[PDB]
Amino acid sequence: MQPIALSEIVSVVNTSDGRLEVFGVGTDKAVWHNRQMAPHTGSPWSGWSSLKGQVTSKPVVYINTDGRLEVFARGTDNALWHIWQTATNAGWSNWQSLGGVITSNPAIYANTDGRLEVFARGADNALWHISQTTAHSGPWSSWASLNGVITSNPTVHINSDGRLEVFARGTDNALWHIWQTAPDSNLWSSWESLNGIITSDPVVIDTADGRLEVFARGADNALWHIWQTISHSGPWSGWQSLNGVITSAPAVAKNCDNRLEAFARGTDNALWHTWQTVSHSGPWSSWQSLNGVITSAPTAVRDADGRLEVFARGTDNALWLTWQTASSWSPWISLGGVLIDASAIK
Amino acid sequence: MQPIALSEIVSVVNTSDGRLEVFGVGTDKAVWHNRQMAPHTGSPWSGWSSLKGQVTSKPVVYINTDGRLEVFARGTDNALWHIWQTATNAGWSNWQSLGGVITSNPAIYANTDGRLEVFARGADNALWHISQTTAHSGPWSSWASLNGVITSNPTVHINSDGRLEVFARGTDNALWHIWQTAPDSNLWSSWESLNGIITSDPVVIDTADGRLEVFARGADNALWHIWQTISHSGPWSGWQSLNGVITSAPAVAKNCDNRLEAFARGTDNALWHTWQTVSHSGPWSSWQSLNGVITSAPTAVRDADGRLEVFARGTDNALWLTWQTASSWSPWISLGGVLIDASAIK
Ligand SMILES: OC[C@H]1O[C@@H](O)[C@H](O)[C@@H](O)[C@H]1O
Ligand SMILES: OC[C@H]1O[C@@H](O)[C@H](O)[C@@H](O)[C@H]1O
Ligand SMILES: OC[C@H]1O[C@@H](O)[C@H](O)[C@@H](O)[C@H]1O
Ligand SMILES: OC[C@H]1O[C@@H](O)[C@H](O)[C@@H](O)[C@H]1O
Ligand SMILES: OC[C@H]1O[C@@H](O)[C@H](O)[C@@H](O)[C@H]1O
Ligand SMILES: OC[C@H]1O[C@@H](O)[C@H](O)[C@@H](O)[C@H]1O
Ligand SMILES: [Cl-]
Ligand SMILES: [Cl-]
Ligand SMILES: [Cl-]
Ligand SMILES: [Cl-]
Ligand SMILES: [Cl-]
Ligand SMILES: [Cl-]
Ligand SMILES: [Cl-]
Ligand SMILES: [Cl-]
Ligand SMILES: [Mg+2]
Ligand SMILES: [Mg+2]
Repeated sequence: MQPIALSEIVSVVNTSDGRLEVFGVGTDKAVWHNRQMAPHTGSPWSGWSSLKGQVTSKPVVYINTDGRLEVFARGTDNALWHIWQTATNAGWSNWQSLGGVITSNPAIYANTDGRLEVFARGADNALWHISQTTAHSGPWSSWASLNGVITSNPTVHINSDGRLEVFARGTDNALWHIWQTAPDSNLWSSWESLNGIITSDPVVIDTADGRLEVFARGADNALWHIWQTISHSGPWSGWQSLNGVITSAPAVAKNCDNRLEAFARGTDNALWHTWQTVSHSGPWSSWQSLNGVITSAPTAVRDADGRLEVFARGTDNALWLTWQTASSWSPWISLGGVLIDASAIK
Repeated sequence: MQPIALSEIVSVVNTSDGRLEVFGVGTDKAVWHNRQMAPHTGSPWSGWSSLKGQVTSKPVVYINTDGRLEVFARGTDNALWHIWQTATNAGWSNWQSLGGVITSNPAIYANTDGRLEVFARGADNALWHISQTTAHSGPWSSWASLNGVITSNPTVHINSDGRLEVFARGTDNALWHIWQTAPDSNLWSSWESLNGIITSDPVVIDTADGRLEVFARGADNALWHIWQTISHSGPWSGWQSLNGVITSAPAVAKNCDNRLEAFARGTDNALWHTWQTVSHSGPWSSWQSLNGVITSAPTAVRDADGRLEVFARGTDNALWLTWQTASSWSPWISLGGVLIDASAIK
């Protein structure tokens, strides 16, 4: 490679053959990726290679329901572009334009019928969407708006009953959401407020008991969360603080026992974390340090051995990596590269 | 409730809200079920209640891609019948016939497009299939044959690239298989032999690195296995023994770190098990005893806390249950009921 709260520097996925693979942007605006040779914690890595392209957003990988990876990014023309594996353990297509004019990172999820649907902000700050017309396949539909006025990147997650739901910060800095009223459809609710005051993009997970749960940095730079009180349904809970003082977006992942764990940069620029204790319904630990000096939010993912691995940019712009060991966490190691923050909303 | 190697006595699922739920048959041939109140190991259970019906196969539950449970069973007329939740956290439809004449338990899997496809043996011992025409929905297609001559219940599993693949014992007692050549299609291979000599139904998993792997009791009543050597592809490995002397079908589940674990009844009628050590690519432990006196194969499943829970019938015909603890395994507890072995092939 050539020499809102702060964003994640990469998009990551645990692939259909149990390998972690990360996607980032270099100084000349190409998308690069790096992947484990082997499905295990501490595997050697491929090194960075270029998928080319010229991007003005975070590149966002999603796995099709046939296992083919696909990467979505905004182009220098502000259209949505994508590139995909032509077969599950094979090479990549060329970049192709899906048109439109977008003003955020793209957010992607599979409908229950295997059709990817992509969400992105438009020039008037409304939310727009486009989708595959058949399972993991073009042609794509035409773009349409779900309205709203949003001031963060959008985040999408499917409910435990198959209904897509999108979250985003509003002009007032509250968290807003909107949802399919039926799976696989274009029947959507009105936008509704979940109040609060957020200063990062929202991070969304579906818990082990089927409740959507949203994490976000608050006005006070603590980590807050809120959730559906019953499976795939409102009413929502109150906003609740998980404390901390954080200087980047939060990342959240599930341990293999479904204990949630949140990661974020601290006031000392180290990686900090907090996790549920004992089980997925337990209380949260105090924030604790994983050291390092990082220049992006962290990106967390669970690997094929069931361990959380966390990636973050260093002061040198290389991507570094630390992972859970039986005892503790490993010392940071460098994967090299020279990565830039290409987020469409900063 | 009213007062090949041996089969499993129940079908089990970890539901979309993290609850285990089991389905069995009573003396009067109705399908009954029992489920955890709460998404945790050692949760209280509902007790047994009847979904009615009159069945002559194991009832087999599958979770639609919108989270609705659906149960498939052969009727006393030898047709395939089914019943489904009308909404993800709600009640059940009535039993409805999908017609045909079948001579095995049904085997079910979701295509990459969300369409359930059901496989079952016919009156000439060929394999037949029928499917939903749209994602998690009727109407259903008409029945069609994939030929072959089979002498065990069939087992289906999707490859890590979205291709369905069906396994079954042949007239010669070898393991045979057949596969989609493309996802979501009716384009299937010829039947092909994987040789060996098997004396149970095949049990199939997809490993953490995307390889199908099949377990079966051998001629010598040891547990054998065989696998794809690369992700979603032949060539297959040699048959390899995991030893043991087993008096029921094997059940296999993944620990939350992806270590495979096999369970089966022993010569002393206790539950025995063997597991991969250290990680998902590790070697297998020696067989060890979990006690009990059981009158069916075990049924294994991983719960919402990431623990394996194992169910088996007792000498009294109640369903008993034991689960992993931090240290060890819990003492057997009774869930009651009076369950019969209704398997269409014994
Ligand atoms: O040509 C449009 C492309 O759309 C992608 O989303 C799909 O994964 C590709 O297979 C191709 O159809
Ligand atoms: O808060 C009310 C709404 O909550 C949403 O999260 C849910 O998807 C809707 O179906 C409705 O329940
Ligand atoms: O460093 C201490 C902590 O590390 C976390 O990742 C893990 O979830 C906790 O169980 C505890 O081990
Ligand atoms: O009426 C046919 C039924 O087929 C089931 O497989 C489906 O889950 C039901 O919703 C219903 O369509
Ligand atoms: O053994 C040869 C075959 O093995 C199957 O398991 C696989 O699904 C096929 O695509 C082909 O590779
Ligand atoms: O009883 C001893 C064994 O129990 C198994 O279920 C588990 O996979 C092993 O890790 C070991 O604990
Ligand atoms: Cl570059
Ligand atoms: Cl707009
Ligand atoms: Cl999630
Ligand atoms: Cl930068
Ligand atoms: Cl009964
Ligand atoms: Cl037939
Ligand atoms: Cl599996
Ligand atoms: Cl019986
Ligand atoms: Mg994977
Ligand atoms: Mg579940």
